[PDB]
Amino acid sequence: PGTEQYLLAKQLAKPKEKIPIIVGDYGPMWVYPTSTFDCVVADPRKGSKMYGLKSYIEYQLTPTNTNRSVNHRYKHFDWLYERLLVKFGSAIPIPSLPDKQVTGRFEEEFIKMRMERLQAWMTRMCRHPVISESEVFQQFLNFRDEKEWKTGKRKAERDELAGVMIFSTMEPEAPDLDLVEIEQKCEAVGKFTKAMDDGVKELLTVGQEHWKRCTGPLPKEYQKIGKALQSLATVFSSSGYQGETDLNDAITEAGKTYEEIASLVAEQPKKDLHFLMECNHEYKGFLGCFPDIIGTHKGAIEKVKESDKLVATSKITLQDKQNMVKRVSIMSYALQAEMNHFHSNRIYDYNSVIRLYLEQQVQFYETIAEKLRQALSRFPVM
Amino acid sequence: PGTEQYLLAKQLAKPKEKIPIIVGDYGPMWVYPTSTFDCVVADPRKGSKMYGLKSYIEYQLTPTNTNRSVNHRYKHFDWLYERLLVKFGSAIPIPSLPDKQVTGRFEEEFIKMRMERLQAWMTRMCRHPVISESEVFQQFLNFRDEKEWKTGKRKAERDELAGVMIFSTMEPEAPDLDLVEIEQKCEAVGKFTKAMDDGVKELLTVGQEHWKRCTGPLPKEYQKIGKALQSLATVFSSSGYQGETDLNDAITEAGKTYEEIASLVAEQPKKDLHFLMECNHEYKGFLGCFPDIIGTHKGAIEKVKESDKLVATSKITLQDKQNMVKRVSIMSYALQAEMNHFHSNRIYDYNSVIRLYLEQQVQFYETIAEKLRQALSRFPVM
Repeated sequence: PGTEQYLLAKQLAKPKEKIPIIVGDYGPMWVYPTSTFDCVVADPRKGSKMYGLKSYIEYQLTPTNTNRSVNHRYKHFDWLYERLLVKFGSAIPIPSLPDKQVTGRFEEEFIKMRMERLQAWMTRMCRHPVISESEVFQQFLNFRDEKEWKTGKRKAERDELAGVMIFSTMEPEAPDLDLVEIEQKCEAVGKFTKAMDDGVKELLTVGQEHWKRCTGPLPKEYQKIGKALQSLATVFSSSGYQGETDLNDAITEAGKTYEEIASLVAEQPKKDLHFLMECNHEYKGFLGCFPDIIGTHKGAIEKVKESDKLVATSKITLQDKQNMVKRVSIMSYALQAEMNHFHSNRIYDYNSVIRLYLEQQVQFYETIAEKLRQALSRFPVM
Repeated sequence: PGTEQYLLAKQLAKPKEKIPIIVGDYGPMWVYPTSTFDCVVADPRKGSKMYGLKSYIEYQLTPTNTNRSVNHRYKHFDWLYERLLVKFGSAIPIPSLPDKQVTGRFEEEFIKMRMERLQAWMTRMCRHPVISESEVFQQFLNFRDEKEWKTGKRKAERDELAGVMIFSTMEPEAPDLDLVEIEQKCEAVGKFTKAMDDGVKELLTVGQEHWKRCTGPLPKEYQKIGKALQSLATVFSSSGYQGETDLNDAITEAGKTYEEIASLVAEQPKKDLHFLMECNHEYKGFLGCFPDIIGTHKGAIEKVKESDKLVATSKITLQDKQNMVKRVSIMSYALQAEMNHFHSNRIYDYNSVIRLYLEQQVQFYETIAEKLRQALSRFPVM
C-alpha cells in the first residue's frame, strides 16, 4: 500500500485524536467507554429535491445519548460508510452496507428490510469503542443546520489522518513487541479469519439452499397431499352408500389441515432462518475486510525487515530504524485490540441467533403437531 | 364374454353350493356368518425338493376356527389366487397378490414385507362372507395328507361352476328387478369405481413422491446443516480467545442434533406413510377388478335386450325369455351385495389408516421438537 509513509514519517504529527490501547488478562483491548450509547433508525420519512416524481426516502436517526433526532437519506449512509472505510479501513473492519437493489425504490417490503439492515449497521458502529467516538461518525449524528452538515462533510473529506496514518493516532499503554512476536500474531489472525470465512460461506449456502426448498417444492407437496385427500373424500361422498357421513368430513378437513401446513411451512424461514442468515452475512462482511488489514500489516512487517538493509546502505538512521519498530508495534496492538473486540462480540452474537433459531424451530414443530392432532380428533377411534 | 351360456342355460343345474342374498335397510347384502373367523400367517419355514441349493420358502397358515396349522409356499397362494379369480372373478373383486420381485428370494426384508402382504391378503378372504366359506378356499386351509391336498387341487381345477356360471349358485331372497332398475345400478357402480380409482391413483402418486423426498434430499439437507454447524464450532475452537469454551460445545451438539433429525426424518415413512400407501394399493387392486365385473354385467344386460328380438325371430321361447330376466336380476343383487360389502369395509379401512397416519405424524413432530428443545437448553440465555 504505502506503509513507507507511516513507518518513515520523519515528521511526527501533533494531533490529539484519542485512540488508546491498554492491556488486560485477555491481552490488548480498546478502552470501552463507561457511558455506553446506542441509536435508533426508523420512521421512513419522505423528503424532496425539485425533480418532480423523484423523492428519495429519508430515515430518522434518534441517538440515545441526547434524544435529539436527525434525518438521513440512504445516500448519506453510503457517504458515512466510505469515510469510515477510508479513515480506519486499514485497522478496523467496517460493516458492509446492503447492496443497491432491484429498482424497487418505493414500497413496504423494500424500506422495511433496508431499514432493518441500517438499524443493525448503526448499532454496530455505536457499539464500537473507536468508531462511535470519532468526529466523522459523531458529527454525522448530532448536527442542526442544513449547512452545519456541509461543513462537517467538508471537514471529513480533508482529514488526511486516514489509511495507514490512522495508527499515528494510537497510543499503546504497554511496552514494545519485537518483530518476531508481531509476525506471529499476524499469521494467527490471518489463519483464523480465512478459516471462519470459509466456514460461514458454507453455513450460508446450505441455509440459502434449505430456505429455497422450504418456500418452494416442500409446500407444494403438502399442498398436493391435502388436495389429494380432499378429492377422495369428494369421491366417497358420491358413493351413495347408506350409513356414512362422518368420515368424509374428517378426511376433507385433514386435507385442508395439510394445506395450512403448506402455508405455515412456506412462511417459516422469515421467522428464524432469516435471522441466522443475516447474522452470517454481517460476519462474512467483517471477514471480507481482513484481506486488506492483514495485507497491510504484512507489508508493514516486511518493510521493517529492510530496516537493517537500509541503515547499512546509509539510506536512513538508527533512530529512523528504531521508529519503524516502535511504530509497527502500535499496529500489532491495534490489530490484537480489534480481534479481541471481534471474538468478544462473535461469541455473543452466535450464541443469541442460534438460541433464537432453535426457539423458533421448536415452536414451529410444536405448532404443526397441534394442527395434526386436531384433524386427528375428528376420526372416531376404530 | 359368454353370458349367452348362463342366461340361456336351458338345462338348469342341481348344485347346492349356498350363496344367498337377503335384503336390508342398506339394501341387498350377503349373509355374514355369526361365527366369524380369521387366520394367521407367519414363521417363514424352509422346505426342500431335491434340487440342491433351491429351497423355496414356506409359510404357516394357522386358522383360528380350529387351531390346526398348515404350510404353504408362495406358489400355492398364487394357485389359490387363480382359482378364486376363475371361480368368482365375474362377481367378486379378488385381492391382488404382490408382484414377483427383484430376484431377492432369501433374506429378512423380502420375506417380511411379503409375509406382511400375505397376512393382509388372507385376512381379506377370511373376512369375505362368500369366499371364506367356499370349498376351494376352505380346503386350501384344512388338509392333512400330502395327497389329501392333491385331491383338492384336482377337484378345484375341474369345478365348472365358475365364470358367469357362479351366479347360478346364488339365491336372492327377494323379488325380480326390472331391466331398467338393473342397468341404472350398473352405471352407478361403474361411475363410482372409475372415480375412486382415479382418485386413489393420485393419493398414491403424491405419497410415493413425498416418500421419495423424505428418504433422500431432505435428510441430506439437515445433514449438511448439522455438519456446517459442527465445522464452524471447530473453527471457533481454534480462535485461541481467552474467555470462551461453553459455546463451541452447544454449537457442535446442535449440529449432531440435526444429523439425528436427518436420520429420524429419512426413517419415518416406514412408520406411517407406508401403511397409508399399502391401504391404497390394496384398494387400487379391488378397483382394477371392476372393469371385468362391470363389463360382464353390461354384456349381460345388453344380451337381455335382444330377448324380444329373439323370441320374435322364433329363436327362443317366452319361458326362455323370462328366464334371462329373472337370471340377470340375480346378477344385479349379487353386484349390489358386493358393493355394500365394499363400502362397508372401505369406510372402516380409511378411517383406521388415516387415524393411524396422523397419530404417527403427531408423535413425529413432537419428537423432533423435543430433540431441538434439548440442544437449545445448552446455550445460555443471552
